[PDB]
Amino acid sequence: GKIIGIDLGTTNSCVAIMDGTTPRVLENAEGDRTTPSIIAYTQDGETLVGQPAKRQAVTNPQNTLFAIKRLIGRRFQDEEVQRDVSIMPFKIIAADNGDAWVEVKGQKMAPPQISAEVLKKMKKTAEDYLGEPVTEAVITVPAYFNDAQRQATKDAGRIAGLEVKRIINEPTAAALAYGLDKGTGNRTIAVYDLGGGAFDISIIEIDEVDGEKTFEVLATNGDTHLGGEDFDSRLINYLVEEFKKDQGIDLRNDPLAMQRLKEAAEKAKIELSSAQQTDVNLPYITADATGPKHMNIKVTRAKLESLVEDLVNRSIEPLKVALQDAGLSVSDIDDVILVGGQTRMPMVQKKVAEFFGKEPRKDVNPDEAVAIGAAVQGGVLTGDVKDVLLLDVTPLSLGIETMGGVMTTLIAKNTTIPTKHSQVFSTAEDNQSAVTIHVLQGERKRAADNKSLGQFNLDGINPAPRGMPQIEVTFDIDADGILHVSAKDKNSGKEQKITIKASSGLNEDEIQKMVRDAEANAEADRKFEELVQTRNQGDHLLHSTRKQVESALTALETALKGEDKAAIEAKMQELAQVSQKLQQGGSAQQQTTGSGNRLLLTG
Ligand SMILES: Nc1ncnc2c1ncn2[C@@H]1O[C@H](COP(=O)(O)OP(=O)(O)OP(=O)(O)O)[C@@H](O)[C@H]1O
Ligand SMILES: [Mg+2]
Repeated sequence: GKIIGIDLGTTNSCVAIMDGTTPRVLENAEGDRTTPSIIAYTQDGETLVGQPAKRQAVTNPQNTLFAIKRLIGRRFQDEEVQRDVSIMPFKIIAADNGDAWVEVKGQKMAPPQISAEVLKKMKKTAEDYLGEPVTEAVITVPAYFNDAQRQATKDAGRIAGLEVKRIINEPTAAALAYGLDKGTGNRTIAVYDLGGGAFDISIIEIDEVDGEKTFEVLATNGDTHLGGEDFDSRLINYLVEEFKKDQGIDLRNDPLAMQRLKEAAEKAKIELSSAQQTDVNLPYITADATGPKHMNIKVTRAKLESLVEDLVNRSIEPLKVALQDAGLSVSDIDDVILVGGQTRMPMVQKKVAEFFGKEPRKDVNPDEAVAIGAAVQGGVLTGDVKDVLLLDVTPLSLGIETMGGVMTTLIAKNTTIPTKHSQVFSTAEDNQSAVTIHVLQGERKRAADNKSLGQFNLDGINPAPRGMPQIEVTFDIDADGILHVSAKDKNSGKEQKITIKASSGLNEDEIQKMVRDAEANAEADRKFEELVQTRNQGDHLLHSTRKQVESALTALETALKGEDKAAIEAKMQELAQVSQKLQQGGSAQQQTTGSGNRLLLTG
């Protein structure tokens, strides 16, 4: 069968499919190209999904679940979930394992069983159009999702009876929808995604060589707490302050009124993106001892812009960081893509256009670009789309320099991404206070034959003998392919870190050379590791005795570089007889000859 693309949003979901060569966004059973991400369980035992559920949320607040993406994959005691516990009108509870679950009519349900209801409708939407079963899907997630959030989204898919063939970040999906059928030429794009639940920004390179289009992320970030929800709650606060001032009542203590007020405020926000003024009209919004009370408040676009301007101006500073991290100026960005329903606000479009100096592209639909890109990825997996290349694996092994100029691999070539691997190293010399984490890319055993991706220092290590300190080095490649290298001194807690650009990378011409070069040199590289491993067990023991005095000692400095194992192993036996004939509050003594298997770092 077909592999469908689903944009699984906080607020809205969308299903798309490849129709031979062109993607088509599908209308649900109600004639809508998007479906609200809302699931409701009614008193008479039915499960409503989408617009039918949205329409009755205000009359059935306890049993209508929405914004489950804020909970899926999170622990119940996370502060973000606890803040969420108070404000949401449905019951959020701790599962037996501490996960954040929800409770409806006495049934405890996991967030993925709830999101699966939207996916069952998305699967059904596609099956009605195609006339055959659907079982495979590509589903999108925000770029800030961690490992657990990604697992939970896949889990939701399995419960909906869909096999989730691939997960791809939402900004990457948006670039794929735009990158089919693009006006030819290499372009740099900025994807500005402001949805109901979060802001995410990406800098994405779309290149073209021999008819094949490749997609590479140069930087990505955002703000996980700016979204259409936060625009609403600025308007909500204004209406509360205006009503308190006009009628002396604070609505915040009237749950029935606040549910009505949040929906009225959101529809007003939306309406003011198209009109210059609007009226919020809520009869019987509350009551006190003197009878019913009624709200009728005028909100102009100028007033609205005043309430939320601060949120938009704070979204600009994350773009500058993305440019710093991509090493680019605004002037190198050739196109801007607006994604997300909240970007339809004119102040947002104007404010973004002002930063980049160019008008955002008008042929990318902000509610649909992500789902279409998800459909594109599905078509690549079936082979139906061929001018698309997404690299989901490391092209080359990645590692660090360890004592003796050796490349030590932390993540092997062709490992599926995202992935994360750590290993603990130590210091190479007595009383060494710092180590230089030297990051390398390539297949050779000599560090000097590989590509340097960058380096950094970690300081503050206590004077101690070699091999006694513990330095944890972690390589993390995120799903969008960006490499984060960190180093941590485990006994003190100190940490230093770097991010490594794609530009400091190696190209396909160069990747194929590194692979061809290494196989031809397999025995020679093995020989270098062998004469290193012994060279360094030997300079192991003259550092150990120059410090012990405080002699063929200049003759073993010679016979370390003389590339022979038994040549150093003789200058071992030679100063092993120039030596064989003639406990306080700090580190510990030797007293025996054992050493440890932990690899060593220069610094
Ligand atoms: N016409 C509009 N003008 C301005 N804002 C709008 C408009 N239409 C939708 N919004 C706002 O956009 C938000 C929904 O955006 P969207 O449907 O793209 O979010 P989503 O993809 O579900 O969210 P997320 O990307 O975090 O998962 C809503 O909170 C809504 O208030
Ligand atoms: Mg979205």
